Amino acid sequence: EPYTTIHQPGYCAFYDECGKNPELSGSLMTLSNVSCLSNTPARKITGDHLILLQKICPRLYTGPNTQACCSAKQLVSLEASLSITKALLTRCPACSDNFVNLHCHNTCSPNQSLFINVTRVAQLGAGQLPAVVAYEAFYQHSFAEQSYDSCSRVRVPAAATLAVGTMCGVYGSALCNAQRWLNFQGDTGNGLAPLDITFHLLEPGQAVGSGIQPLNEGVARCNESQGDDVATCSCQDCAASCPA
Ligand SMILES: *[C@@H]1O[C@H](CO)[C@@H](O)[C@H](O)[C@H]1NC(C)=O
Ligand SMILES: *[C@@H]1O[C@H](CO)[C@@H](O)[C@H](O)[C@H]1NC(C)=O
Repeated sequence: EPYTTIHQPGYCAFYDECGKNPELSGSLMTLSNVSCLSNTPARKITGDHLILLQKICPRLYTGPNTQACCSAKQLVSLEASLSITKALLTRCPACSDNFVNLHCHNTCSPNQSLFINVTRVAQLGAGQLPAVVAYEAFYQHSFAEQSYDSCSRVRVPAAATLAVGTMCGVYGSALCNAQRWLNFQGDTGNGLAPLDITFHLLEPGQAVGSGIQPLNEGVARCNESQGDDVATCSCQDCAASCPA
């Protein structure tokens, strides 16, 4: 049985929280619940749900007329599981923003079903909708490379250690990669992800005829300022901010 049959704009892959991930062994306190399979049109985001979305996924706030594919409950689970990594990237807010937006789209994008295809589900309760336990994210290769490049040189708070090296499994910083960096982030055995995420980093010639449209969102360059702040990550954290 297919789980994500409608791959359309304005259409979600999953919506709401279903509960604990059964494949995750009771070893470290799980900070996230898992999502309910819901290949349905995106929701209009209002009230409290708006503020959360605005604060947790700023780049997905599109004015009073906002649509998204994550409930209020899902946004709390999002920030919970991002808290660990967000801490490592507090030197360079642009890279931090990029990392967060990468997962925000995966969970909240009103178009998520175009680049997300759930592969495995689990029935958590009786009468309840099935729970999404594994999915694959389709990204454009350049979007992934640009996201990784903005973070590849960031230092850990008050240290010289590179943050991506603390996030690339058996590969160090030297061997680390846009592909592998993401592979770690969607890996259960690496104790980071709440569920199995499979990252496919495609070039246009691969996505042709797939019936899928890979994510190609704008990624902030750390040598450029965001909004009206007029502030940029240092040359030690950002190769593009050099010469200093
Ligand atoms: C996870 O599931 C339980 C039971 O439905 C619920 O108490 C909890 O709020 C959910 N989400 C979080 C944030 O753990
Ligand atoms: C989505 O998942 C189904 C089930 O594994 C698979 O057959 C289908 O090809 C996937 N869609 C892709 C790879 O675009």
